[PDB]
Parts: sequence; structure tokens; C-alpha cells
Amino acid sequence: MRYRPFGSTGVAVSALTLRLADNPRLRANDWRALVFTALENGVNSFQIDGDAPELLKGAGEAFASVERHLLFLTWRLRGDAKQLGPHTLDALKRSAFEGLSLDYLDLLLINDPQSASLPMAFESGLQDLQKGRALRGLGVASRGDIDPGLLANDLVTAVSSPYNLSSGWAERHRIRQASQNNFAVIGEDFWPQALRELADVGGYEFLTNTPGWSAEDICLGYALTEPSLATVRVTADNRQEIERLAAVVERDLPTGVCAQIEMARFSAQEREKAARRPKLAAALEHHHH
Amino acid sequence: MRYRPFGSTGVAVSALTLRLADNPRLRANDWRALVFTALENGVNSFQIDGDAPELLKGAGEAFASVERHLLFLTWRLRGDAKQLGPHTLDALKRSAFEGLSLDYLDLLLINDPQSASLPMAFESGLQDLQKGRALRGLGVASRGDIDPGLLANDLVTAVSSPYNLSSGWAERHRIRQASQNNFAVIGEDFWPQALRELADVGGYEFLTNTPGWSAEDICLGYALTEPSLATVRVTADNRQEIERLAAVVERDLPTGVCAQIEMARFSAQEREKAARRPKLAAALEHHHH
Amino acid sequence: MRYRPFGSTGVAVSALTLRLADNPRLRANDWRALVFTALENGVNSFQIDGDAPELLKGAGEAFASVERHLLFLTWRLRGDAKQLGPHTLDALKRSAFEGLSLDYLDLLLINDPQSASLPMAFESGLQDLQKGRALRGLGVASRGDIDPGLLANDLVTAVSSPYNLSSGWAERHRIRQASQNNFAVIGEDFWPQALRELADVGGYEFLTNTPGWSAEDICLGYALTEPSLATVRVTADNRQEIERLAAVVERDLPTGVCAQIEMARFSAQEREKAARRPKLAAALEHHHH
Amino acid sequence: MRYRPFGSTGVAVSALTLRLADNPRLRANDWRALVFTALENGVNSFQIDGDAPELLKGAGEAFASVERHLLFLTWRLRGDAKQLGPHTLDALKRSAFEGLSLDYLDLLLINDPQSASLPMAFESGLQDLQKGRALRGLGVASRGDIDPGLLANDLVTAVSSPYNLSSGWAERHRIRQASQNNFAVIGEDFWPQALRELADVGGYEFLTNTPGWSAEDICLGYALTEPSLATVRVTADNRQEIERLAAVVERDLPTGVCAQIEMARFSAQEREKAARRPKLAAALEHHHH
Repeated sequence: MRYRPFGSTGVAVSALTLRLADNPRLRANDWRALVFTALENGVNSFQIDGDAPELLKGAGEAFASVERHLLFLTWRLRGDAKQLGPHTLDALKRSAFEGLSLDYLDLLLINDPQSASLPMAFESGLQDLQKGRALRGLGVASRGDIDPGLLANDLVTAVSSPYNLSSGWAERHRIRQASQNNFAVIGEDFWPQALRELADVGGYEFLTNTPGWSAEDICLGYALTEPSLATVRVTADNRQEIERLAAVVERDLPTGVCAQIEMARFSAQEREKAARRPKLAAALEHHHH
Repeated sequence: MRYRPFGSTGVAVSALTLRLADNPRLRANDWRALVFTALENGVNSFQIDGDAPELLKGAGEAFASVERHLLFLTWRLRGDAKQLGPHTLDALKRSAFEGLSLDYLDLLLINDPQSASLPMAFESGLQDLQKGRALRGLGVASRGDIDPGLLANDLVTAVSSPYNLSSGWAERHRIRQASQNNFAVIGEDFWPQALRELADVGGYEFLTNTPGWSAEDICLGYALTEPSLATVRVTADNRQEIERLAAVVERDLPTGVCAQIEMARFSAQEREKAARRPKLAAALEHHHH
Repeated sequence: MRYRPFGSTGVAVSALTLRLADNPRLRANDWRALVFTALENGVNSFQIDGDAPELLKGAGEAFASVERHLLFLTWRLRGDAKQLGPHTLDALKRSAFEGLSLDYLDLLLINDPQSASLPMAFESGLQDLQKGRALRGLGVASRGDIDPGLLANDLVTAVSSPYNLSSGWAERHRIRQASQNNFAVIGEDFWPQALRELADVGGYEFLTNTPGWSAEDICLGYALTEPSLATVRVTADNRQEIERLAAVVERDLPTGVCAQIEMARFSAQEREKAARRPKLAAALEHHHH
Repeated sequence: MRYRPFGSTGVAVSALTLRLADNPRLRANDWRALVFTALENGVNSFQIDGDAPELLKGAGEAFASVERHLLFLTWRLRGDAKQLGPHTLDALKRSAFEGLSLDYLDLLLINDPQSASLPMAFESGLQDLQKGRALRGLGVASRGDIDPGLLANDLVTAVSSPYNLSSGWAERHRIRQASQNNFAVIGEDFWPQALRELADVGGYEFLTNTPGWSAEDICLGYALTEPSLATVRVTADNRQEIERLAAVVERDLPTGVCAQIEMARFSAQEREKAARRPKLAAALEHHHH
């Protein structure tokens, strides 16, 4: 395992971040063992994306097995950010601080409100948690452009964004600009469904025809080469998956794979212009006034 | 103006769809004048993205200035789709039906719920609207991969998705696969903030240095050549912007521009691997048991 | 080994043509050994490009070890083709016919005279050889564009031209147009010195860093995939090199190597405009009379 | 016009060199007029590539219209360089020196002998010319790789080599390496027949469809951006072509044209493997011993 600085927090994070999300088949000791396995593969960054009592119990017990400062703990808070408030923060206190037995969270990762501001009572509660050292930073998850007025908020220290080997320059520019402005960036969706379909049929078929590599491992290896990502979020629900993903961190992508990734970006298909409808255009032109 | 079939449900839609969104500057007469200009430039497809009374009043007057069957009217319903319920349908009746003075909507465009299903009471209410012809289709707006179980819902006839000249193959595959499966696709974000920033400095600087073309117009022309999009959503708050955008529909992109769009996709800035931290990895390995 | 049609002649040749070129350290035994190894690897096409007695002796012996009609034997005749004459025909009779113990040549491959015509006496000598059934065809070797009036000569059935994985479209167009116009095309210089230097430092370094492939074998494998070439000329001076080159005919290039070959074609270096010399230019413009 | 250092010689040459080649359809005053037009457009570098009495008379008269030391005059000596001898020197003295009325040549440009050495008597004669200050340098023209032992000869200060926008990296490496080793490099064949054909149909069609530019001028523009070339050789036979080519030296190629040039390098077409002939292969393998 390799380790990167998390933005300007001064905390080193493993190249992979393990997301823990509700799975009703899992009981508490499964969650504890999942985290134990991640720790044994050098993963110190965890993202809690669920709040079932068994998840909190097992995860909290595993986190307690190492000294707190060795871990980076993010709570993922979904829902319409514009509708968050004091009841949200009460729930966060029950789940994150009682459920996981934490004194502080490193990062609260919320949805992009698509606004320059947060609701007042929620932001005031966040400020309270920050001054109490119970919350060390706020992050914004987005699949588009986050309002710079929101990123300028003193609470906001991190962003989360998708990035994969078929991302274009808009997505790449978002992560690189955020990193150059000293935000920590968490990469998401290194292996999205659309790319799994492309890997089977078409220009990306090399992803399933490269000796010694799976398509998923190639997509992870590529995201791991991107300078602007502090860490790449992965989800794994058994030991074998954690071990394989962590193994990718120490491998080198073949240069021929890199060239095929670049080759594959080309796009040719164009459209002939669509039909004229002068009758329709004329009726619209002659609207009543 | 040119017109495209909207998915498998027949209707002709202008290659541009005009998004009408809350702007506290504009009163009802300004909204009416804006829709009038749109109509006069051949636009018959409008997406209402807001519920301010002045907006509903002016847009509804303007829509009534032509025969209803010439227009394709989409209501954009934001917010967490998992929290939609009967109150949502009440508010829709007041705003979209009474407020715009409509008997039916061509499309209700909701956020991706990131689930294969919608809340049951809301879905039951939508089924009621559909059986009465008050709602002709449901669309799902997403910046990721929509669950196929949701797309298989009989209500769902359309998807909306970002596409621009810096989009990669994941985004492109989503819209081509949707189209091939006979969904109507509305293109979004042809001119996102990230691309505006790239157009000023770097490999996309040609966007602001092409004789006879603005960067925005190049980005629109490119979107208009994508075969899978039924229509391209644009936001324009004055007559000049509407006229310029509609003029793009009839122009041909220079071949040197298309070549530069393809050459700009390349990306070569690839990390050196991060730090080992063997003390940290060992401490994590040696967690208590 | 695979066998291709040699242009429109109606005869077949091995995908490789072994060139035998003067080498002062080799004796007849050594030349015979080389030809034997090539025969044992399916090569039936040989190009004699030297006239040292030991070369003619050893090669003639080896050719006499199989039925003459199973071989395609090309004599390479260098020198200014505009200076060829009766002395040339006399020397050809000593070296090619008496020296190799041949009754006929499959091809006489001369330099491009950079003209539409051949010297009269030389051409009459070639017509005499063809009427005597001692010469089946004339070929023209060039590194530029051959005069089409020369190619229209009834004697000329074949051309020889460079092609390698760093060739561009002018080179490629020449060989494809010759093949489409029913000439046999012999590929030369699949592994020129300049590419051996590129293979060591720069964008072509992958040629020496591809698992299981040597740089020379990749360059031959690429030339073997060009559709316009009837055969690829190779030079080898030891058994083991002949066996490896022949083995490439049955191998498949990795798709990642093909991608790197395409990626390597890009060139971005540009110079700034040079110095103005207004006084020098004014002096030149003010020339007398 | 712009002027570049001619390798490490210490002298400057115009960025274009005008080649004057034998043309039976021109008379002395036509040649004089071509040289005059070149001079009036800043060209001071001329290559004489023929020896017709009318060519020598007209070109010599035009060269005498300016101070000799302002011109760079190259005599192009074709023929098999391995056959050069005393006759060649006598002919050079009669044609280049007496026929052009010159006391010295700035450069003698011979064909690549394809050897590390020149014939002794010829080389001794060149040494006599140099000691007499009648010859300032020897250049070697090649379409392949010149033996480094020949380039190391103290006489040889320049090379001439093809370079166009469809050239590959082997050609480009040759010229950049020569320039880095302090040779003057003359660029040849900026506009070869093969490229004229590609410009008419195919991926290079943009060469004849670019507003404001001819195909020829784009090809010359690209060659003028190559850093390793001291000058680009052109052959023009009318006033207006000379003026347009000189004008290219002061123009900037559009970035869209540059992108298309890089686009066009791609080559996709491949060959399936040819026929097996197991009986022929077996017959060759069982050659007699």
C-alpha cells in the first residue's frame, strides 16, 4: 500500500478508501472483519455510507483496534443538502459519535447543494462541531461543477468526484483544479456500469483481453496514476476483493494498456442535420400576441 | 430550426429545448416575451425548471398563444426522488397544471433516485396521471448510470444526461445505449463551467481562437451533431442569446475544429507512485484482535 | 510460413524474402548453410545482392538442392540505371546465370532511373532474355515516386519500396497504389538504422520493452500486416536469426503494441520563425537590371 | 523572408532554397526571370540541378546581378557517387565554374555513395578545390541512413533529406540527429507526388479544402516549422508560385490544420495472414544434402 497527503489536512491516507455501506446480509462481526482485512492490507481511510446498527457496531469495534489518529474517517451524509438541519445533526451525533464510538470525524461528505450556501441552522451546527474539534472538515460530493462560493466556505476542505479511464477533460479539470487549490480530492466511480459494458463490446474490449489483468484492476490502476486524487473510493464485501484491490496499488500498468486507453478516446460518429418543418416553424412564428 | 423525433413516442421536438428557470429579475411579461422569441426562432420544446408565480404566469400565457399540440412541455421536478410523495403531486397540480394552464404535460423529468424503484404512493399517483393522459411520460435526469430496473418501469420514456465536446466514452455510451433502447434522450450541460475554464487556457484554447465562432457556439454545434440526442437543453435569458443559439442549428462546424476536439482528448500527466510508509502499514497490520 | 501471390504474375512467394549480400567473412559453406536454414523454415524467395565468388558458389549450390521451379530468385542490379548497357548484360550472364548456375531469373530488380524510359540497348537485351525465357520480369526499386510511364513498360511487373512501422502516408500510399495497379510490391527496410536508434530512446522505447518480443520482431510483424506487400525482404547472417524472423510470420502482434505504434506517430515540436535580415533582403531586391 | 544559420558553417541562408532544374522548354531569360523574382522575395540560396547551356547562361547572368558573397550557391551532382572521378571534376569545372561564371561554390551536393568512403581521386580533387577556396563544403543527399563514417569526413558539412507533413519518425529522426550533430540539413520533397494524390482524396482532403490556403502552401508551411532544417528546397517555374511560396515563410498555419495533420497519421487497415502451403513448405524442408 501507498499513502498520499489528504489535501492540506496533514493526514496521510492510503491510496484506497474503503466504503462501508448497508448490506442486510452482513452482521456486525462481518463488518468488523471487513475493516480488519482492510487494515491488514494497509487501508487506513474508511467512508461510512450507511447507518444500520450492525454496521456501526462492527465498524466501530474495528476502528477501536488501532490508535485513532492512524485512521481517516469520513461520514457520507446523503439527501438533499438544502433540506439538512438540526435534526440531521442530532442523527449524525447518534450514529457517528455514539454508534461508531468516535470522539471526532475527520470529514463529513455531503451532497452538492447546487448553491453557494448551506442552510443556516445546519451550517451553524457544523461550526459548533468544528469549534468543539468533533468535526475536522466538510467535503462536497458532486458530479458537476460546485459553486466556488461554497468551496470558499472555511468549513469545506475536500471534494469527491468521479474519475475513470473514460472520463474527459471537464471531469479531469475539476479534480486537478480542486487539488491545485489545496482541496483534498476523493475519486469515485473508477469502475462505473457504463465502463463495464464498454469493456465487453467495442473499443474498450482490450480491458477484458489483457494478459494478467482484469478489466476492473486496469480501471483501478489507471485511477491510481492520477496526480490530483488523494485516494480512490472502492467498495468490497469480502476478503478476496479487498486483497485484490489493494494488490493493484503495487502494480504497474503496461504501457500498451496506457496507449490503448488513449487510442480509445477517439469518437467519430456524427449526425446529418435533422428535418426541416417549415409548416411547424411557421405556425410557431405566427403565435397570437 | 430543425426538428427530431422524441424517442419512440412520435412527437417532433426542436433540436434546442429552452429551459425556463426562476430568475427574480424577470416578471410575467418578460417570461412571455422570452417564450415568444423562442417560438419565433422555431423552438417548440420548453422545460420549466422553477415555480415562481411570475414565471408560471408569463410562460403559461405564451404557451397558450399557439395550439397546445405544437408544443412539447417538460416539467423539471428536482429534489430527492426518494422523498417524493402525494404532497409532490398536489404541488404539481397547482404549479404545472393550474399555474401554466395545462391539461397535460408531455414529460415530467425527475432526479435519478439511485434505486430501481420510486416511492409507492408517488408512483401510484403518476400511474393515475398517465391513465388519464394528464402525463404522457416520465423522464429520469442523471449524471451517472441509472438502475436498469428503473428504466424498465413502464412510466419511463426519456432520460436526460450531460454531453459536451469534452465528454468521454462513459457519458457517450450512456446516451447511445439509451437511444438504441428507444428512450428519448435530452442532452444537458453542453457548456459546463469546467469547459468554459478550459476554453481560456490549455488544449481547448482553440475554442476561443476560431475565426467566425464563439466557444459556446462551437460547444453547441458539437452537441447538435451527436446522433443519440433528441434535443439539447439550453438556458437563455434574452433575445440575443436565443437568436445566436438557434442560428447554430444551421451552421456546419469546420473540419479543423472537429480535429482539434479529437486531439484535445489526449491526456499524458501520469503520477509517479506515492510513498510506502512502512511504520504506518505495520501499525495497521498489528491492530488489536 | 505463409505464401502470398506475387502481384498479378500468377505465382506465389513466401511472406519473407531472404537477401544474400556480400560479406567478406563468409565462405561458400556459410552461404549454403544460410539458404538451407531458410529453406527449412519455408522461405522460397531469395534476393541475391552481391557478386562475390563465394556467395555465388554457396548460393548456387543451395538453390540446386531443391527443384528450381519451387524458388523465386531475384537478382538485385544496382548502379545508375541510366548507364546500363551491353556490358551490364554480359556481367549479368557471368554472375547471375553462370555464377548461380541458373537458366532463368524470376525477377531482375534495378534502381529507379528517375525517367520514363530505360537505355535502348539494355532494354533490347532484356527483351532478348524474356523471349529466351531467361527472365520472367523486371522490377524497379525506389524510395520516391516512380515515373508511371516506366511502370507502364510491359517488362515491369514489380516494385520495391521501404515500409516500416514509422513510415508515413506518402510511403504507404505508394505501395498501396502499386498493389492496386496490379504490381507485385516487395517491402524493404522494415528495420532501418534510424528505427533501431528510436527503439532505444524516445517514444519508440516500447520496442525494446515488450515482454516476449524483440524490437526487430515487432518491426517485422508490423510490416507483415501491411496488405499491399507481397513479401518482406530481410537480411540475416546466422541460423537463429532466420528461425526467429520466420517464426514471426506465425505470431500475432499484441493489440497494445499496435496501439503504441499509432500513438508514437505524433510529433509536436515546432520551431519559432528565424531572423529577419532587412538589409540583406533589400540588397537582394535591388539586384542590377 | 527569414534567414537561418546553415548548420555550423557560420553563414546564413534564406528559409527557402530555389532549385533550378533542367527544363527543355525554357530559355536563358526565363531562368534569369525566375532567379530575379526569387531575389526580389528575399531568396539568396539557389541549387543548380542541371547543366543545359540556357540554364547556365540565364542563371549565371542573374547571379551576377548581386554581390556574389550575398548568395549561397549549391551545385547538385547526381550519378552514382562511387563512380565519380577526374572526369567529374573536369565537367564540374566547365559547367559550374565556367558556365555559371563562378569562382567558388558554397556547396557541392552529391548522392549518397552508400559507403563510408568516396573514390580516392575524386576526394583528392575536392580537397584541391577546398585548398583553392573554390569549394566551401560537401553535402550528401539521401533518402535513407548515411554511413556515419562518410559524415565524419571533414569535407562533409551538410545533408539533404526528404521531409513533409506525411513523413514518419524515421525520416524525422534522421534530420534532427544530423542537425544535433552540427550538420546543415536541407529539406527536400516537401510536396511529393504521393502527397499531391493523397491531398485529392482521403484523410488528407483537408489540404485542398482549407479556406485561405492551397495544399502546396500548407505543405511548405509545415516543413518551415521543423526545427532541424536550415532551408527548404522548392522548385517553382513561374513568378506567382515563387511569390506565394515566399509568402508562406511569413504566415502562421492554422491550429486546426496542425490538428488535422496529426489526425491524418493514423493507419488502420491490416492484412489477414496468407495461405498455408504445407506441401510446398515440406518440399523446401526436404532439400538435398
